[PDB]
Amino acid sequence: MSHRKFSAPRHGSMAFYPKKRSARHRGKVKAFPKDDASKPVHLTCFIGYKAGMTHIVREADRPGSKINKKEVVEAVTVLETPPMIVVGAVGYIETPFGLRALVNVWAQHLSEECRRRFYKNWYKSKKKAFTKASKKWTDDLGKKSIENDFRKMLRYCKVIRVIAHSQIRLIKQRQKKAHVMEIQLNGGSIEDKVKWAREHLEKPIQVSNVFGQDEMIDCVGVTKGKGFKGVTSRWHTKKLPRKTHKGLRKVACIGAWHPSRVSTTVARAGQKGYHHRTEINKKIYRIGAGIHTKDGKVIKNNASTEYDLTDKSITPMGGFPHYGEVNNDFVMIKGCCIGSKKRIITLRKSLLKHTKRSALEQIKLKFIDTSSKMGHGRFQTPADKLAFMGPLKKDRLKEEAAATTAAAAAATTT
RNA sequence: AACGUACCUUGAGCAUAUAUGCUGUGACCCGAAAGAUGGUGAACUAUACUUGAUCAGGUUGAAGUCAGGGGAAACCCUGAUGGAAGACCGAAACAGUUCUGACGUGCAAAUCGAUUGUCAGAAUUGAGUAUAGGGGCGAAAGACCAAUCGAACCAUCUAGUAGCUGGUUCCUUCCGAAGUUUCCCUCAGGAUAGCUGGUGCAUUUUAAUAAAUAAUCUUAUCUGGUAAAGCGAAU
RNA sequence: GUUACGUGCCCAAAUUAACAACUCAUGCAGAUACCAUGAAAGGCGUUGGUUGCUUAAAACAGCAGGACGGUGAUCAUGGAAGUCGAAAUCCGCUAAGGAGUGUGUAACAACUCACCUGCCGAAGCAACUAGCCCUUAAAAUGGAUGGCGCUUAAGUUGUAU
RNA sequence: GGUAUGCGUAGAAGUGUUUGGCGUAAGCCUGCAUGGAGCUGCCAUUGGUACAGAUCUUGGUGGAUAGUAGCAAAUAAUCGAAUGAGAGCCUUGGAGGACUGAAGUGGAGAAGGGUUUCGUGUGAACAGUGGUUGAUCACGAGUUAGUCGGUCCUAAGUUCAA
RNA sequence: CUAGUCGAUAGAAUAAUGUAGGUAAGGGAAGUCGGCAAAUUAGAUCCGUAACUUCGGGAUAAGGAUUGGCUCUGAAGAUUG
RNA sequence: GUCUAAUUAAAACAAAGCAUUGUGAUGGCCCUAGCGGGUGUUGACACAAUGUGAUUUCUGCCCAGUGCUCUGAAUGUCAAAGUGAAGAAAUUCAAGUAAGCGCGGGUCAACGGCGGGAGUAACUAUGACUCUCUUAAGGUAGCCAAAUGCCUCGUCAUCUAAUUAGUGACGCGCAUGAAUGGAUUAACGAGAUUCCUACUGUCCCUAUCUACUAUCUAGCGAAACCACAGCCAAGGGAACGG
RNA sequence: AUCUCUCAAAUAAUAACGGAGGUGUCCCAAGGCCAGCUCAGUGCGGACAGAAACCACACAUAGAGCAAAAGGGCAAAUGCUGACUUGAUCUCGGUGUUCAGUACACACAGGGACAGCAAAAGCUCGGCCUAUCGAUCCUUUUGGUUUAAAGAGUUUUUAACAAGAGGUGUCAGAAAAGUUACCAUAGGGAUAACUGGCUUGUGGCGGCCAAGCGUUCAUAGCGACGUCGCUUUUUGAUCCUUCGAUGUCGGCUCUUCCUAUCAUUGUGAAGCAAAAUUCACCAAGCGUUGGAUUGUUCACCCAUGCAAGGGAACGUGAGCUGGGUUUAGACCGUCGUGAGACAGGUUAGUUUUACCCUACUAAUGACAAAACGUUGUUGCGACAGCAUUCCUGCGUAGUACGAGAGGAACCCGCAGGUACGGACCAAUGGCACAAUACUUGUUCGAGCGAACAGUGGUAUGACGCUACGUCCGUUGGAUUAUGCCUGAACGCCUCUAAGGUCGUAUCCGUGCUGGACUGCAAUGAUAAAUAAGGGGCAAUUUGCAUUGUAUGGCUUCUAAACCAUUUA
RNA sequence: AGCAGAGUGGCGCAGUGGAAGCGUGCUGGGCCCAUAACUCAGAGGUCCGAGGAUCGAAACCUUGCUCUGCUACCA
RNA sequence: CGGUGUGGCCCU
Repeated sequence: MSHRKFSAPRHGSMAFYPKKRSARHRGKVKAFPKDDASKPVHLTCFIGYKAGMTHIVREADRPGSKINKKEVVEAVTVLETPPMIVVGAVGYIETPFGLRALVNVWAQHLSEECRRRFYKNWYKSKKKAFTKASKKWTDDLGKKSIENDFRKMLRYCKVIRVIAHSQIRLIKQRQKKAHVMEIQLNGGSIEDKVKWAREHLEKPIQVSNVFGQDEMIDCVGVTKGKGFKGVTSRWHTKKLPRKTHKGLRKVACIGAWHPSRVSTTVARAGQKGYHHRTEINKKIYRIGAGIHTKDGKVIKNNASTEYDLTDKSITPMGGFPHYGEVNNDFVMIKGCCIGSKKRIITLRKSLLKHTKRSALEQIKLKFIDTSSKMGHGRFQTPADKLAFMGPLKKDRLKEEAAATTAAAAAATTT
């Protein structure tokens, strides 16, 4: 009569949770797969934006399952991302109190749309950074500054990370400012990274050398937030019965009598969502590269794989809702990328040692549903729309007056 | 000459001032449920009376009457016409049920909002008039009698009593207890001795510039059945 | 100026120009009377003992030889013949071989013990008694020698100054 | 009541005090600053005599808040013009949206109110917000009868000639 | 419509919980003290009506069908015959 | 139809009906400090006082205890005045001696009552029976684990996937019962007690949307309450601290 | 009130609703006192003669009697018997134990008298001593032959003094029946129901020795007869705190901790073949349910489960609920004559305030402080939290194994699934752009609307938001339980005596979420104006002025060593 | 826990210190054509157990055993 | 004019 009498779950796993609105809007990488050699000598992570979910058809190559050699429709998430710019390289050393940051010099030519993370009122600004520090590539520079410090990366340093832009200007968004992110090189024999990084300043980096077909990846970013929701939903605690003046929808018993306190674990009224989140080992499906300028028009293999062969793009008709003009190159990953609309989402490499079968299975995909989401799928492409539907008293049928006036245009000159 | 005496055995009281108590009225202080003598109000409400007044539209067909039809008579038989009953569902009139929902420092010293019952009579009601504080009145609950009802309401005899609780106001110096026996319709209190404090007063070669005492051991002398024993004594 | 509790340190005073031994703890080893704990019963855990034996005619441990017949006389036939269990009952043999020690051996047997001697040659062994540790000994908020802590002690004991 | 040829508008009582001091202590003495008319010391007496308290009486005043609680029922107000020191109102008048629905938030009667009805004029409390108008004040007027009605008659009943 | 009112502190603002008005795919009392808040039913015509009855009921039993708008015919009267 | 107005609307109340009870006027019931009033503008088919409760259907036995009246045959009590005797007298007794209570009946639709013991049937079990005990007379006709049976979560079918319940029937019934009223009851309930039919966010389990609040801002602006007061553990304590 | 025996620790005194009891009487002899004469028993006896009578004789230290309870005394008595008599008398005052050294009462020694027995001396002022009992007011006798009646007689009455008696057993003395669930008050923890608290007969709870059982076999598992021990869930105990109020029983929601462990991980035991199951050590990490009646904890079902364990601040009413219970209505059965109780049954009933301060979820943040600025961006982790879970099938195979029957769902791999956990929305489910189409009622004269019915009702309905859908949820390092490793003091062995190792959902760490609220790291910018200033470079070149430190020139120092795994 | 108590012939009861009391059964005969009824006759008692006191106890006393009554709390 | 019940089952 005084001990629970039906033991049960609790709700809301107290590990994650002092559950506050995060200390960072960026994607804090939190860690990297440690220091491995004969491994991805190149980068550890990448900078991605979120722009919707687009419905992939495929099948797997399982052992004797119940869908084995039988085709399915599993959801995908587009974490679109343009290439980035590397402009500096930070070295590190080791204390018994932590991993102290020692040396980085930035490259001499920052991007103007990445010269904004340092200011805050840029319309008011006189645009005076980097004035002083960038002219350190104009002096003697090596006997005093750079090869001194590069030797300090050579002699002293062990863990080198490099810094990275996010070329936001190639996605038309209402944000219009960069996102500086650290990225760690992960080879061995540190001077090979110094030879790597000193040639990788002021150069672009696209996802091709960073990622490929059928890799695992981790979606470290912010979540969509909510705001101050309640007590009944904010950890999924049940309804008290109907009769409750003082609440159909609150949590009853907060402590016992003794001791004379209130713990932090009790179901409390506390801010919902907008935490930091990451779940790990999300599986890549498709990488593509579809802007322009290869021979002529390029947009192909995005709306298609080799069983539909119809080009248009991974764009919907009228684009992803609240997000959607995928101009750039992009990746295609799995069920629920985290974070709301238009986000900033970081993606570091995986950490487990996969003996699970359902990580390594290489398969193509079969069909990308290129429909809207602002409606429902009744067609596929607006190019295909004139196959079913014929004349339409609109631009389909208004253009016959634009034809007789074009016929009157030759009658105008003659 | 035996014994009782508040008795004289050469006198000591009064007159007041002071201080401490004990006692009698306001009896250190305020305090209670109630008892009394007088007047008081039916202006909600119990309630009869008088005289006024109002309470929509709707379904169910009571006697009585009405020919058609059967049959020997008694007459049985559908059809209507007829609008009666403390009859029904419902509205302003009223009531107040379940939600135990809305405020519970209200809209309020009892109301609002959903819901539910009667609704042509034991009905509903404006005015006039009766009924009175240990009684009026009560289709009966000790309901109601002016926000009070197992006795109101307002001034007194009323600073009514309390073994029962609260507070019982300036400083230092000196001294420093009780919680026990008895008695008592006492067992939460009082008297009673006990302890304490005060007031001096008589005096020691134990009081004034011992050969006399009162308290602890000795010395000596009586005093008890508890340990320890004791069952090869009683019981 | 100096004392009836106590000095590693918060704590004022010794980690004493005072030591002899004590006690190893794997989930509270213990720590200053009342006082805020621990019993019944063990220990090839240790350290002190009392009483028994036995050994230099060399013991223990340790590896060598024998181990039955008179007699299957006999008790026991689910076997008794040495042997589930035996009334009995000696001896012969011999340094040492017993109507017998034997694996829930039903017969004969097989068979090693006891025993004596080889072998090694200074201590060994039986119960007994009682210091600490040791098992005992299980509570709900997480925290108690009073905390920090200690271990040829700051510890449980007798004590010097 | 006796007393000190007692100080007192050339500042007497209390009130403050970072002036100074006496007692073991209660308490005084003292300097300055208010203040404006009366006061204390010795010794005899003495009364309704000193307060932290009484769920103490009365009168200010806190924190919470002096800006939190909450002013959430009755469909719901709106631009433009005034005027005004200043207008979401009310204060109007111009539009024009919706309510009250004739068992009304409409027009006039009873009991009770008692000058509220009306014009004129307005500053502050009054109208749990404002305020130029108000059921507040200021200041003026305002209710006409033979027929409307009290008046007569009597009803239950006041017990009301001796 | 007729009469009269905007009089209930205001411009703003999409948090909980509460305050009242709701719908929610499956099953449908398991829920909880309990079928209580809440849902279906609701008007009228046409049938169709069970046991028990004091033969007045129970009776709206239950159990059902039917029900717009628009275009028409059929019927129920009065005066002068 | 009525009531607890402000927590009890119902199983309390209220009937209609039915059997009683006093009274023929000098009256019965009754207010009355006293004089005169109410019942009563009246008169047993009227008044007064009751217990019940439509009706349908039957009113079980008992007058001991007290309540009660009596056309009540009454030496056993019994008061003053008044009458007798003694006594100088206050006083002492005598003869007396009415109503009451006791005494004699009548009565329960007046309160309230309405037992156990052994034995006993060609199995057992029983008890149709037989004996005895004792009372004012022994619970009768019907009901029932009833709204009322401690033992209780009774014993038995059924409703149920599985039911301390609700129905049925069974009677040793702690303490069932005939107007302190018994047993059936048709019509209605803001009545309780359970299983179907319909059913729906009651729930499995929350999903969301509109109405004004908070909230935030401009005016407005208080109240209870408060030793000063706020970081917990273990130990002490007046024994669950700040 | 009152009496004894102890309780009482050797004077006395004395406790509780401690133990054993007793008393409200009884006796003209059971009194007073002289006289004779000794019983309890038991032996041998004796017509009828035993347990039977009555006589006789011995032993008779009291083993009896003494009115009564129990103690004490008691031997030519204090008993048996006998004689004879009223001292169970009048009187005066003191003294004993009750204690205040009171009163009553009861005993005791006198002085005086009058006697009574005995020859005398003596003995006697009631029972052999510890009980065998009462104060005023009056009523009332007995009384001197007594005074008073207030002017004086006489006579009767009352009145008084003195001894008793009628009487007060709640025993120092009122005359005395009930209940209030309509109840109103002074108060009390001096005194309970509830919550805590020490205690544990009660019960859950283990230990030990083995009488036996277990076919044999005491000890696999068991363990009787008896032996001794912890917990606080109840069950009483007790009265320590709150009576000027601690809102007291259940379920719901909900954090938590707890081992005496149900089942899951790692073993070991067996009468452990296997399957199955039992024992026992370590182990709190997730798990321990959906329902019928009841108001429940338990109880008992039905079912899932390859499987359903106990417990904590009476957890919790400013979170509810109010079904019981513990007010006011109301019926019933008995018990009381009744108003009226019923740890028995029915039904009906207001369940209140938070804005205070910490506590806690989320919200922003300052002067200052500091190996220093105003302000960036990008970093590090001390630090605190810590969550994934267990089943299932198919292989493994009818294989091993087992005589077979049965059966390793063995190790692992594969597929899946449960619960929570973290999230998103493409599709599908929900809710509605109250946008739009059909639409009733009324006004807008008629034709558009959605004009208004506080959202008219209806159907579809995109953004979102959401669950019923979706995608996900992991790896390092020690080391208990344990097996072994080598090895002696203990010549042998031997898992320890020190030593190297195999190992768990446990615990620690990565892994994931907040971060000395404002700790920390490098790193960017560094001003108005460029007339004039501002700000650095400055630790400085340049004086005045101040602090600090070696204070008598030095109570300075110096920042360069003692392995480079590890040892009395 | 006081207390109302009771326990007697096979069974039922009556019995207040001098007795073993009544009735029904049970037992025998007569009566009967045979069984019942009828008639005569006989038989039937640690008086619940252990004690108390005494001239004697079923009764008087308390004490235990059996058994109702009868309401009360809560090692 | 007083009372008076009962007779195990089957035998040309």
